[PDB]
Amino acid sequence: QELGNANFENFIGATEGFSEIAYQFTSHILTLGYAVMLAGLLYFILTIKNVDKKFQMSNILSAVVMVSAFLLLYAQAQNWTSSFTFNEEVGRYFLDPSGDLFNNGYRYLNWLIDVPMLLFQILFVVSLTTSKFSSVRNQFWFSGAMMIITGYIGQFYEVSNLTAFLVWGAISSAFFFHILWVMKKVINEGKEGISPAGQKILSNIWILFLISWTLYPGAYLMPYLTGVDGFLYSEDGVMARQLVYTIADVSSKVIYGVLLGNLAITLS
Amino acid sequence: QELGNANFENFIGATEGFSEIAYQFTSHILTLGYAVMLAGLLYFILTIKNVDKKFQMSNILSAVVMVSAFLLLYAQAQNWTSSFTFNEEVGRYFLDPSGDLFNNGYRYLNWLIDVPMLLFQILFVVSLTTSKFSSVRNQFWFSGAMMIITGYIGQFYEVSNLTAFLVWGAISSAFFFHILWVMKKVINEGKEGISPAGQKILSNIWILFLISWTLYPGAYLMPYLTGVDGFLYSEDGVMARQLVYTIADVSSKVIYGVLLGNLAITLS
Amino acid sequence: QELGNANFENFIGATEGFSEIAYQFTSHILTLGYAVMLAGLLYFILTIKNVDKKFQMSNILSAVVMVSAFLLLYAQAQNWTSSFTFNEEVGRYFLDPSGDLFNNGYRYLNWLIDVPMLLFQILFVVSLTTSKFSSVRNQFWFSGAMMIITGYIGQFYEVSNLTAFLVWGAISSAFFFHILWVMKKVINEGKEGISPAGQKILSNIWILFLISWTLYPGAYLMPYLTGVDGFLYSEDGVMARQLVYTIADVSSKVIYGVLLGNLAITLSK
Amino acid sequence: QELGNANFENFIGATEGFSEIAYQFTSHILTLGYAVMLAGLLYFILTIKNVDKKFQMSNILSAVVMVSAFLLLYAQAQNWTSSFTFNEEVGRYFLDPSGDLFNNGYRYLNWLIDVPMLLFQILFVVSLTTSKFSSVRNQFWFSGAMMIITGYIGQFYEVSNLTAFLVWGAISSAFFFHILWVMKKVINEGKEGISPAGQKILSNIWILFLISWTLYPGAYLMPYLTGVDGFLYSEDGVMARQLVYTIADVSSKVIYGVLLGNLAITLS
Amino acid sequence: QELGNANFENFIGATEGFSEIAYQFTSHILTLGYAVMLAGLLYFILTIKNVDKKFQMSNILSAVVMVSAFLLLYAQAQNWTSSFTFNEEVGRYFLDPSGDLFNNGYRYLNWLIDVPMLLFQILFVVSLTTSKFSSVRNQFWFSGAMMIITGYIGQFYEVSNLTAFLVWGAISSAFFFHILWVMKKVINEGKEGISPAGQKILSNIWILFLISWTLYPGAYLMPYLTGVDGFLYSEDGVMARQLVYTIADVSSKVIYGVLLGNLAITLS
Ligand SMILES: CCCCCCCC/C=C/CCCCCCCC(=O)O
Ligand SMILES: CCCCCCCCCCCCCCCCCCCC
Ligand code: NA
Ligand code: NA
Ligand code: NA
Ligand code: NA
Ligand code: NA
Repeated sequence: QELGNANFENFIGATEGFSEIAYQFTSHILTLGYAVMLAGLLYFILTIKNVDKKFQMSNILSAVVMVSAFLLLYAQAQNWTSSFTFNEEVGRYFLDPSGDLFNNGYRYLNWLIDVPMLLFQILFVVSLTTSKFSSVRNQFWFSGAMMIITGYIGQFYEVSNLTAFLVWGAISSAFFFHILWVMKKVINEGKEGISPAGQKILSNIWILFLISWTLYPGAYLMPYLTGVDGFLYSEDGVMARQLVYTIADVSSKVIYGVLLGNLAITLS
Repeated sequence: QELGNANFENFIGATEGFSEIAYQFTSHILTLGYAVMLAGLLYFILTIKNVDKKFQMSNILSAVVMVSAFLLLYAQAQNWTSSFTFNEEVGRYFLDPSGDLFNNGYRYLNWLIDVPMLLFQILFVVSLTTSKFSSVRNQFWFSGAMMIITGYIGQFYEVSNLTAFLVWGAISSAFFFHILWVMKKVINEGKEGISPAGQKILSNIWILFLISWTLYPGAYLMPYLTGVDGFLYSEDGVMARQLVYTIADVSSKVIYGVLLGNLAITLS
Repeated sequence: QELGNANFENFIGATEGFSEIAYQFTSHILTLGYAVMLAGLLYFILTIKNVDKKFQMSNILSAVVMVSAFLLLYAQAQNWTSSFTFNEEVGRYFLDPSGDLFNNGYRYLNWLIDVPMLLFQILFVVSLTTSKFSSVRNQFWFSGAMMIITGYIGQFYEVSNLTAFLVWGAISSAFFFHILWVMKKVINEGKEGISPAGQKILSNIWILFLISWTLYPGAYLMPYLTGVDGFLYSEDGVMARQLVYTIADVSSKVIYGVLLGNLAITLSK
Repeated sequence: QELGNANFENFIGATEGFSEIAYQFTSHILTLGYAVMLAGLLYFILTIKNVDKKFQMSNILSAVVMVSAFLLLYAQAQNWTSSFTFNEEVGRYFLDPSGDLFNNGYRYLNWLIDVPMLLFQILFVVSLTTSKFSSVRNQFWFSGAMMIITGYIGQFYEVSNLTAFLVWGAISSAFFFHILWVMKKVINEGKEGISPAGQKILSNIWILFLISWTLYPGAYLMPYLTGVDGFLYSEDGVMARQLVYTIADVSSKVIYGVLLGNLAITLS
Repeated sequence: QELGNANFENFIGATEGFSEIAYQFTSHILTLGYAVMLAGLLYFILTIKNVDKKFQMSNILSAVVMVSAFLLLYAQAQNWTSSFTFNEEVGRYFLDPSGDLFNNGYRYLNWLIDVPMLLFQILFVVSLTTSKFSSVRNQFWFSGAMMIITGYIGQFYEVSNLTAFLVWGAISSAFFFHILWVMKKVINEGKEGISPAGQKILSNIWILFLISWTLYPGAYLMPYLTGVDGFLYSEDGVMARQLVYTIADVSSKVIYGVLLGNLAITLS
């Protein structure tokens, strides 16, 4: 069977197949994913009037991200269930090519919305002391775009060409480190001239940002984190990857948005 | 045939099949389920301005839960109809593997939204006395998560491994008892310093909470409540399980939310 | 072919099949059905601020009913088209078992929302005199639930067991008569102490309620209203049943809601 | 092949089939149709507060019509694509019976919403002089209903029985002429006691009403407007019918609604 | 195989087929497309109260365009996935005629909404000096309609008849040049008598308009921009065409709308 430049989920699905637990769990975690985003959308719209006019752009950009996340995770949930079909003889779900191959790439291109907006929205709550608003925004947007596009190219080769996969991943990581650098500056300048309560929240935001954003490259490498022919190059790795994505999505978008809202309230 | 770690609905559907009444009833009760949640969503949004600003977070969290419940029950209703197909020769609906196996697990993972939010929202209406807000919240959220996750693991073995099914269920019950304990404290502290009218409503809320939340473990054990090869290990048990879930869902989310709203009005 | 405890639509569909007119008409009337409910939802939300705060719960409960009706009629419309497939050799639509058997039961269980809310909402516009609010509400809700549940059980036997069908229908009718009784009291007490304009509207509401609610038991008996092998035990009866349901749904929910809104306006300052 | 009392689209689709242009164009025009209605819905809701309270019922009834039109045109667009399937051997789309026969009847029954509401809404903007509000409303609603129902019956026989088709069409036309008569009176009385600017708009509304409403009977006769076995009794007539419907739908509902709104602003 | 007057995507899909990257990328870019439009819809509605009453029509028309774009790009995304199916023997996606042929024509007919509204909305923010409002509007609407209709006819022949394709394209370009002419005048008159800030934004709007609108004819010619049997007459050209459309859609509708909103704020 010829799959070409396809994600490893298809190789596991085409050879070993997926147990009821592996298939159902992946279906459930992706379903919880889009449910959280639509719930978040409602929360961000309904709490818009809870902060001063100047901070409301944060709620609006959170809502924008929720729409992106909901549509993508909904599409990705349908893509999962249509790509793997139950075989009654062996009692496992195997690649059903009529449903198309499964691809994580859907997520990557929608990050062209999420990443720029998530980085932009904090600049509407915090006050910079040294750094220029337009300069920070432009660095976030340029590095964000390059990080996503290079990673998008890389993930197509996660099985067909391990070398390209790692090189593109490495280039992508360079832009990621730059984003972490600039965000650290923004957090530090943001802490200057606000109440200790506000400073505590910004500290929490930095930890959340650091861990949640790092999970994405984790999901990228997931199948190989226990090396070639490891425990994770199986249905277990498939489950782990989608679980990690869902934890990252909720943390980086919904919880991040809630914390920014709480900061906005303390500064109001 | 080989089903593996699948819910008992699939075993009944694969062997005996479902009569028109059993199949249609299950379809109708799940349809009523999601209809009630979307109707509730509209009610909670439209009555937001009927309570003082400080109580409006209760309406908002009810709305959040309604979105979760609607999406899940809608998906679960489609999963039911796609998993069982009519056999014209015998006049019964049999497992159709091309629609995937039916799994109640969808509900469990969405409880990661419902349970934490349902427990949290009462803390925006009642005033604690001796207990700390953050302490009660953290206990609810930790015990809630552990209760759900342990039960989620257990239900995959309700047929393939009765021992694992009961052990995980037992561990889950421990966390359930802790939640009941903390909620009892919250209700008692909540009754302190409010009108007898408010105290009457809180008393009703406690009864509703107790009965409605107990129905869930009831649904878990349903197939075995009349022992192995009992009256309930049949299409009758399948009907009973989904009926009990629907009664529990409407009571625990919609009716609970309405009572909290009425309490909020009394305190306004 | 073995169908069991199935609605008569499936027996006609499995034996005679449906002409283009019968199949298309049923599809069109169910489509109009859900379209009216979504349009009504928008109307009730957009006119909320046209009445005093105390009457706004009427608009809200109308909206709640519209959501229920829309979702159910939309589902029922899809169920119809998926259950009957065209046979090119004879030019008729026949039962397609892969789409599931057609069942009217979907409606019945959603009435557990509609009936209680429709009866409850009038108590937010009219003022009772000799009757207690909680007492009337409880009678409406208990009798409403029993009426629906008994009818739901009955309709599964409309072909497989005519006796069970009629017995459950009869029991259901008892609870229906009780509802009509209580509603009559509510209308009379509602007329007391309001302008003749308001009394006129309440009179219209009573007529609408009486006719529209009676259509439902009419739809129940439809296949047998011309006897066991009659004109109506055909695709004509299938068309008639869904037509009557749609007329009853629009009248009992949408038009009823509009009249209550107009009453609320007349009582408003 | 036996089709019975079916629309002529099915006869062309079953014999000649449809070229890529004919099939795609019909799909595109119906898609544009429902897109316009959802866009209009948004416009009528967002401009509600642009007119005095007394004229807002016009926006509300426009919105009601948009919901009707959107749902129907969306359904009709799906019905078209599911009823005709590509034959790779000859490169044309042929009747696919598994998708059901195509029927324009969907439109007719939804006119039971559109026609009464479109006629009613003008009575909330203009002031009658000689005529009674209730009398005009009742004539519009009775004649509207009879016009639609008689036409609905007629269109089922547009191929199977040309005589019935024309007789029902003729009876329907009688009720149409009555509506045109009453609307003319309403326009004239509406012009009395308003600014020349308002009178100009009412003049435009009358022209729009006359042309747009006449297109519907045009669509009815379309297949026979060049006689039996004419140029239009082909895929060309199929294209022309759906094009004319779309032009009529946009003009009679959306543009009509906009003009009434502009009149309401002039009178505010 | 006989395709007739079909888009070149179908010819590549029927002969060479599409690699995983080509098929997935096209699916991802179209998905990002509709996601951006629904996110934009939310942004334009939520920021309506950020500008003076007289400028709010701009937000409303942006919202109207977003509804059009969302519905069309959503439909086009579904059309793409249903028209090409994976062949497990060769590992490529081939034309699946049961899903209908793919056609870009969907976009063209929805431009009958987008183009007129995009050109109209700027006239609600800028003040004309020498030019008459009604005159400019009428020229935009007439030339817009003719540009779209002529291009719509042309694209059906992009493979079956290269001559017709180029002639209709040329006629269409004439109307395009007229639009560019009128828009240049509007921008110049708009710049007269407003703040430096306002003039800067109008300058940006003109550049964005010029580049973004030119991309559309670029997408039209895409398959032949490297001559007959060139590098772009392949799956690479298919990818490039949909990519260019998506860049043009986001720029011409969303970014254009945001800039107009920012101009409205500076003038408020
Ligand atoms: C598929 C159904 C899911 C519906 C949920 C989608 C959410 C989109 C937002 C809609 C609700 C927001 C309405 C604005 C709040 C009104 C404020 C108020 O009434 O006080
Ligand atoms: C591929 C590009 C994705 C970007 C589009 C995201 C969705 C549209 C939302 C628009 C975002 C606007 C950003 C705010 C502009 C700041 C202007 C200042 C106002 C005071
Ligand atoms: Na599957
Ligand atoms: Na089924
Ligand atoms: Na069908
Ligand atoms: Na087709
Ligand atoms: Na495909």
